[PDB]
Amino acid sequence: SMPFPKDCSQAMLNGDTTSGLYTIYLNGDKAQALEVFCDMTSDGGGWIVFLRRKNGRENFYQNWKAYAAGFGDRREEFWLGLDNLNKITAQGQYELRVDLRDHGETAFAVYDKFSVGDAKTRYKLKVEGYSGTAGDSMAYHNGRSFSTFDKNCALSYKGAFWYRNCHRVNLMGRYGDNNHSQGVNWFHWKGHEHSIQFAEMKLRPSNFRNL
Ligand SMILES: CN1CCN(c2ccc(C#N)cc2)CC1
Repeated sequence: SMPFPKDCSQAMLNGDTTSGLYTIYLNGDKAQALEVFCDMTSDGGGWIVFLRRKNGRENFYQNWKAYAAGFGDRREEFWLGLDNLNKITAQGQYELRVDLRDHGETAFAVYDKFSVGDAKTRYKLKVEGYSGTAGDSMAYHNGRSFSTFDKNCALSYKGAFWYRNCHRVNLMGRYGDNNHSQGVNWFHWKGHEHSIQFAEMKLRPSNFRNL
């Protein structure tokens, strides 16, 4: 086992094969402990989950400080935090996976390169290298800064995202809201008038597939 695993891929190779809560350590530093939810089953496991939508119990219409810090219940609906995502994605080359499920139908998207810049970049999104079945709805968002109502698409759609003008992905939108562009949308799968029941966004090293 590694003493201070820096992501859920290092925590998994530590033999731990059950999805659930694990401690990771940013940059392998014992003074930068972070509790994460690890999806250890989807496409080989080792994924830090950073967004989960599943039931509408948690409020995603939150401010900049909340999106920077994270909020919610790791075991249920939550957001890991943009500062966490910046620090994790700075550790190496990470890949993004999005898992979607709605009335029994599933789809996914993988982006071979995924990074989130630091606060001085307003947490700029990089997503490149699409594969999957959900349709490439993040391409529209590539290179965009993060937006909350207090730093306007976030206001207009009562969500938060790497908005442009405004979105093809709105996974921090209003739960069960099928009104145009208001809900948990992935446009190139289910359009703007269908709020998706279940969504996860997760990350792991891109080289995990052959390490
Ligand atoms: C006021 N606090 C409430 C709980 N918060 C978090 C942070 C990250 C995750 C994850 N993963 C879940 C909850 C941090 C801020």
